[PDB]
Amino acid sequence: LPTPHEIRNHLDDYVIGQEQAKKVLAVAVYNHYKRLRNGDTSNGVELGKSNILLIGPTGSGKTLLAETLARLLDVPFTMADATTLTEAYVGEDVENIIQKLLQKCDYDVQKAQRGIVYIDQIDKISRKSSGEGVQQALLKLIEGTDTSKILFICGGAFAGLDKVISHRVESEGELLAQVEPEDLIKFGLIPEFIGRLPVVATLNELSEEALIQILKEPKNALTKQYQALFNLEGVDLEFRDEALDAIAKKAMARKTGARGLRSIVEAALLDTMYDLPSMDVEKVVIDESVIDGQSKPLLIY
Amino acid sequence: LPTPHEIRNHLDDYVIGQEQAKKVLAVAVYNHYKRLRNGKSNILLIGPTGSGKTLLAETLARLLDVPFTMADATTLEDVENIIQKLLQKCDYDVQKAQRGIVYIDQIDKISRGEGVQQALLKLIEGVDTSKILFICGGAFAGLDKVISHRVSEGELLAQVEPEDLIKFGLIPEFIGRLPVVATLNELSEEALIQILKEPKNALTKQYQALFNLEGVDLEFRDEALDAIAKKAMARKTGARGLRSIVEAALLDTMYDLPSMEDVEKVVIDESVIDGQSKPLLIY
Amino acid sequence: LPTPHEIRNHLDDYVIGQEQAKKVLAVAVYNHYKRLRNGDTSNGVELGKSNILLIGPTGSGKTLLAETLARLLDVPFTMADATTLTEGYVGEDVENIIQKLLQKCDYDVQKAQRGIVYIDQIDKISRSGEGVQQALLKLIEGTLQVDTSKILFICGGAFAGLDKVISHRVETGSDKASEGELLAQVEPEDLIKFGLIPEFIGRLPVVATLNELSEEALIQILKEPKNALTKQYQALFNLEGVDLEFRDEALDAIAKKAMARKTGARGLRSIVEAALLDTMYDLPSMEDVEKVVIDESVIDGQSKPLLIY
Amino acid sequence: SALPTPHEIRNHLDDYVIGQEQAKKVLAVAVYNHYKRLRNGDTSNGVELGKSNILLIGPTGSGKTLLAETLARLLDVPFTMADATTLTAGYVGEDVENIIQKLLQKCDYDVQKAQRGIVYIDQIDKISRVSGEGVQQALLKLIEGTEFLQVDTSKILFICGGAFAGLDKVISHRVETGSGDKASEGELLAQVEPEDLIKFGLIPEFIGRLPVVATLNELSEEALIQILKEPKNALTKQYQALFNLEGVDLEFRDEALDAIAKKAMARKTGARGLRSIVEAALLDTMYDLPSMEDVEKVVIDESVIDGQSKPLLIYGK
Amino acid sequence: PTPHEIRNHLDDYVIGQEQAKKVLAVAVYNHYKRLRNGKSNILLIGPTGSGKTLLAETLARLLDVPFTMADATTLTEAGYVGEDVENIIQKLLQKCDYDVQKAQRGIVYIDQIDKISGEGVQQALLKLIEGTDTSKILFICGGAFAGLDKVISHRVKSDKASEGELLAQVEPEDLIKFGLIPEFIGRLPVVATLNELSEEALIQILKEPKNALTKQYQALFNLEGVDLEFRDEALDAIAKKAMARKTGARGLRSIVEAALLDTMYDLPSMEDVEKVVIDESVIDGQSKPLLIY
Amino acid sequence: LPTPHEIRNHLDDYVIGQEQAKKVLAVAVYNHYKRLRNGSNGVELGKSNILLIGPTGSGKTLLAETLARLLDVPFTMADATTLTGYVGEDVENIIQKLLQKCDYDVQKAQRGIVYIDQIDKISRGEGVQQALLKLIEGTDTSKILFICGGAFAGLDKVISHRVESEGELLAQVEPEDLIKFGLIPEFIGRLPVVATLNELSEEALIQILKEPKNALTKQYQALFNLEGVDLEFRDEALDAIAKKAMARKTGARGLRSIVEAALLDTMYDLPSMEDVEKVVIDESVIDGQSKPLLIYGKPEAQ
Repeated sequence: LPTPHEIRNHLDDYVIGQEQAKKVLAVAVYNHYKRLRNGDTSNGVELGKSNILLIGPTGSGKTLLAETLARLLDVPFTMADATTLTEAYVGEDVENIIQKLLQKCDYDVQKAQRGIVYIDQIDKISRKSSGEGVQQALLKLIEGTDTSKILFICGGAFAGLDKVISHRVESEGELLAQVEPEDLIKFGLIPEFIGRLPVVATLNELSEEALIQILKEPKNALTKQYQALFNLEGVDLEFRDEALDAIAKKAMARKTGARGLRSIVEAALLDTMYDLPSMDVEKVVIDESVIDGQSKPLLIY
Repeated sequence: LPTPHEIRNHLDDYVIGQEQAKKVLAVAVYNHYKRLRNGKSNILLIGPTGSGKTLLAETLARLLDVPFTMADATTLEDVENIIQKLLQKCDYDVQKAQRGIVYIDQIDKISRGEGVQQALLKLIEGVDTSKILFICGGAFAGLDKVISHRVSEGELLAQVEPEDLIKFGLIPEFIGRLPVVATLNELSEEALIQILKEPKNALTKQYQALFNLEGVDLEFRDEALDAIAKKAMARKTGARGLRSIVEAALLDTMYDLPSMEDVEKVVIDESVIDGQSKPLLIY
Repeated sequence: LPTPHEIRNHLDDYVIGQEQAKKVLAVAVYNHYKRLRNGDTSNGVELGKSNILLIGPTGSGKTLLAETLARLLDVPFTMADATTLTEGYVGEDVENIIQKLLQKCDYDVQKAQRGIVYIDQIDKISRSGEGVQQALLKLIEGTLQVDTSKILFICGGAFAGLDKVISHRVETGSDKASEGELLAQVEPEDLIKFGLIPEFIGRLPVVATLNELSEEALIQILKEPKNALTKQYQALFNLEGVDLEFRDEALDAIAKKAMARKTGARGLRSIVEAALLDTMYDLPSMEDVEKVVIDESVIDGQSKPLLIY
Repeated sequence: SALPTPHEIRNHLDDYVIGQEQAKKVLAVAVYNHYKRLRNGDTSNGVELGKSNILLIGPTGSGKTLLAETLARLLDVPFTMADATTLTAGYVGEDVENIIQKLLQKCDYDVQKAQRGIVYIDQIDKISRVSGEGVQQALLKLIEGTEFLQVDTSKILFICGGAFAGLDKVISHRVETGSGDKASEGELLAQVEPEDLIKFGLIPEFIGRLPVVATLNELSEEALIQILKEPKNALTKQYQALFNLEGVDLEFRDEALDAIAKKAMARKTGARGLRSIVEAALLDTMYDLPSMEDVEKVVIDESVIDGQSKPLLIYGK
Repeated sequence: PTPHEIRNHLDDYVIGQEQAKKVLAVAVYNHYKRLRNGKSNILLIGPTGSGKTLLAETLARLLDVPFTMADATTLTEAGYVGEDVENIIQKLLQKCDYDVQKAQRGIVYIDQIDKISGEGVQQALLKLIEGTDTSKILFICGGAFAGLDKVISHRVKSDKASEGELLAQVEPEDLIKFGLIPEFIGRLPVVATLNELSEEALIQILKEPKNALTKQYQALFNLEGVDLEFRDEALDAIAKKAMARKTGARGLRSIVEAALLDTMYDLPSMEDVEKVVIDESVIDGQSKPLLIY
Repeated sequence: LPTPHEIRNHLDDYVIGQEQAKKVLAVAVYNHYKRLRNGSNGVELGKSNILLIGPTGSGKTLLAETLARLLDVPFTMADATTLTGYVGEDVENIIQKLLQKCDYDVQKAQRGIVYIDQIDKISRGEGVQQALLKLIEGTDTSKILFICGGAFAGLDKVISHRVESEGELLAQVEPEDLIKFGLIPEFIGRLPVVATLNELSEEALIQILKEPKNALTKQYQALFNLEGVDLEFRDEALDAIAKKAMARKTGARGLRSIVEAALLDTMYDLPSMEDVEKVVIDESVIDGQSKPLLIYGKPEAQ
């Protein structure tokens, strides 16, 4: 098994920032499978399963984190939506997420027990005051009937949670750290459900400096990918710092997070990529070319 | 023998606050044994987890030198096992056994357990399980809301009525056997402390087993457990906020533990409440 | 066997009011056991078993009535809650009722067949709850090896909603006399619209309605029954060598307050105990001759009981 | 032994049920053919015999339920009732098996007897068309066939009774659309075709399994009267036997019986509301009867419909 | 044969449906005309017993071309549907004498395609319409489409629109909303509609199918040791009455059961050799079936 | 390889309008195969599957088939509706149907293009998105290009609810807009390239009837040609067909049904008469009133 140190390190390669949330997941995950290999019992005491609750803005990395730690653990992974299952056959449907897990699991019961399950938009199922019924149906899953062995991760934006925390205690990232199970209670989640989610991870909103960092530093960074594309044409693609900043700015205005990044970049390079193979030594993308879209990239011969 | 005045006085030494609940327990208990000495009233404890429910029960049993036994509704013929468990601590003396006290925890959990209510009810009535006093504790997390709807949370509990319990999930015949109802508003620091270490699945025990897989011995100093309870009462989350407090104090330690060779680890309070110092590491 | 007349007379001693319902029960009961003694068959035709359905507000005497008529017939009695039957199929729960009957019956099959079974809160299972009606329905008919046929079944229920559906039907293509007068017009189909299945209602031919207890009734309940609250507390204060007296105005005040809460005779004890709590607490530490509870002490709770030395 | 001819089966139905001659003729044939098929086997000869489950259509309290119970009795065959509204969640298919185990219980756990058994589903019109429709399809798997007995629900006979309040109108509209004679429910229920059930809410594949359709005529005043005295377990006979244990002779003037019927028609409960009407009229009498010395008691219509007068008491001994 | 000639020959086998016969004539002619010179597939939409199957079988005879029938329901709900596909081809090859040439000229009729909209079958069945060579053969898909008439109405003139006319306004989009996949409909460019039932089809339904009503009742009467016979005129009278009610093949059983009800009732109480059902017994219901001792 | 310039030029010949969508496809396609040929340098290039968003009969399917032809690459179609239990066998079936037209060659198969129609239909079905998602990545289905077309009738409204003509609005489309529509995040992330199609103009419909290689007019003219007859469509007639096609809003789809109806009678009794040529006017099409004009070849008669 990989030490929490190792797991976090490999998470740093797929996700930028969120160091705290990653440290948490690393430990929660490590202890989880460490329990399975040794058995829930022993020694004279029954260890407790520790399902995870991911709390962060949309486009923060919640889903990616889940998919990633499943990959670096060569463990079968499956996604599900709390809203898609919110209304339906009812709870009978919830068992189907197991057959979807079994499918990617090759029908092997042992690997399936190792599997990880990510439930998205769990904050949506809580009543604003049918959705609550789902929490209880999905609650039966969390315990087991065996769904016990498998790890459950539940992500959500929790837009309102931010306010109730400020209210109870009377700085966005700071407030999230102060979150308590009772705060989720006032949000709409039932006590018996939250008790099944002991491990609570908070994800900070991406900074303008973060987006910039995401554009160039990751191994699969957008800039690196396009530079490699322009590289096949024998052309050298260069992004000015001011340009990267301009992209981030525009990405925050749309509040899509790191998601709207690629769409912004591809649009700024669309024209260039089109008539490139029919003509250069290198091409330079300035902020005037990105945010304004008025000027075409600089062409060097 | 002990007057209600005297009984409450002795209760004040074991639990703090809850003057009303204690006044009620004193009278209920006094009347119960007073009717036995001269030859059908029980108690229902409603309060948050860690409010002293269990302690109060255990206490009034001690100050009455009467055999005491606990039982959990979650584990409810195990019914007859509660009497033989009472008989064991009773030395198998039928007389002392009938004077015995029985505390049932988490009865609010069995209110949809409904088949348990009837089975547990036959006991309350009537070894003749008629003379023994029954005290049933429960959190009743939902009861606070139904009382409000019947038309803050502390004053509301005072207005609780058997009908409210009916809407909660308790059957009429069961509630009729629990005429006396006492409510609690505050948690007991000592209770929380007790919860952290004494239960079979106590937090401390769980983490000790976790650290055990690493071949490391985890030790909680008493001062530490008390610092955890204190903080838990400041947030008024009850026994719920306990785990979140403990995990946070052990988070760092759990992270870089599998990468070092330690004999044992000691969590002092300065590590918990202050969070300023890391646990002590012994090689 | 005691004539229906005699049965009703002995019910008058344990229950206050409800003269109509008691007349019904008396007849139903009398006919039931009269059938068992002569056999369901004969002569050339099969008599029909007549289980009862009690419909009345909470704390009106439904349970007491059942318990009582069991006593004055020296017949084994057992209680059960329809709610407990819902918590799956509970075929074992359903049959559990019989072994609990057998226990109080001394394991005697004959006495068990004579037994009476009261199911409380049946209105609660009206349309997992339905499944219970059907499972409980198998009981009513019959199958320890004991046959549940011979045994009488009484099913009580508040039926809060029933009052409205009867009005919706009996209305005229308002106002209705009263809740009690409306209950009298109750019909098997009205129970149908409430949530009870036809096959179940057909097994409950005898329908008895209970009117809300009067303030004068509540007062009567506080002092006249053998186990009256006032008598119980007077005996309690008696152990301390003190004489407890309730002024008539006080008993009235208790009733008044009990009707405001609409708990019926149920909320009586909680009211009385609250008024005497303080007094019971510091009583064993003082020397009094007697104590007097006035209406100012009960309804207002502002003044403490009068202490005589 | 030998099976009872349709003739014989109808004759014995006459003893327990008043009127409904046509319906009874139908059920008789449907039932006779059913068990004749089981004895001979579904296979052969050179052709596959078709199972013929029955669909009872009649107003509430018209004898649908009784008719089912009866033909079961006179065929010494295990019988079980079920309610369609109970099945209509997802554990309906499980409760389906519960109908079989409830049959098995009364069957003495014998697989052969169970296969002969009869199953009556009440209020099928209630589940008409999404959650209700699903049940039709879940109950439809039953009709065909598949602590477990592993028996095939095929062999057993299925009867499905329902009021079909709206069905009366849709049939009229089908006939009204073309050729827009007296409306008469009777000359309409007889005209009903499977497609009419379709427009009502029943799925095609379901109706196809209910090939035999027996309709029940609304009870006349005369029928009710006839029901109160002529059947073997008639109300009057039952009460007369009750009053007989007291050594008293109970008599119902014909005038009383009609007054009961009238009142029963006003409530439109059918034969159901009959017992309730009668017991209310004899309640007082039954109460103070055991405490007095009478020769006989006479119930007049003034005692029933008006309830103002108590029964006439004759003294003798 | 010219489309003129083809229609003329179709008139001799089926009555009415002049329009659908005109379309079929053109679709068929164009299909084989393109083959001779080296996807004009047909979709039949009509109530059950309108002649859909008869039409397909007929134009196959008048073109001396191998014909084969298939049921979409047999294929559905299985993974061996793709294999049963080749089974349709080998079934076509058998009646074709295993001559590849004649096989490619063959016609294939798929019945109850509206039933599968089953959607995994549309795809499986689609790969056939295209080609592997199942390209040259003509495909005709029949269906009742009971729900289709309603979606066309909703798709949206005074005095409303007759059902026989509403179907003439059918469009591929309407089929889409019905349940058929776009790629499947695109392979069935030719759509023919029928407004009238076929007396001859219904008659055919009463006696020829393996589970035919007449066969069923004959077996029932067989258990009594009685021989039940249906005179041709009787079967005809049943069909007629069935068309007046426009219930289709559905209203057949109800008609037959009524004509045999009395007889079935008092049959087990008498000793007969056989029983004959005439049209006077069916349509008029005035005379009881006829009893040979 | 063909430059995006060249690819777009050849698309112009088969598809009318959609200049923007075709510019996008050209780039996406070009970069895709350019990646396969080269596999570097020190960074991993990202596969760029395409998501076609446009009304029915706008050219989505045609575009896909076309760029497959002008790249001599195996092509296969599939419908997201047929994919809706798990249908793991259906999902992989798309591969064997691709292998069939691919001649069982693994290399050509990796080059293949796959078009999934009606993806908007399976929007939150979700299970299919995830099963189809495993495809997009690879298990190798990685090398092959995926194009997913959909009408997204509701998408137009949600975009307006956020951004607050139809074609101008589609240009403002964002991955989050698809999210609110019903598509799962992990699926949209696999569809980086988004192309929007404009509604076709009447001039376009007219252009589609006569100019494409498989144009309807050409197909029927070849049909009438086997009878030795010359079929001619008057400009006014082609215009009348387009008009009627726009009234039904079926797009280029309802074109054939319109044309076939106008030539039905004629095709029926044609093989039974001796004509030189046939002229279809706008009166015969939009009105359905007058039969086509029949011109008789010189006898022949004697």
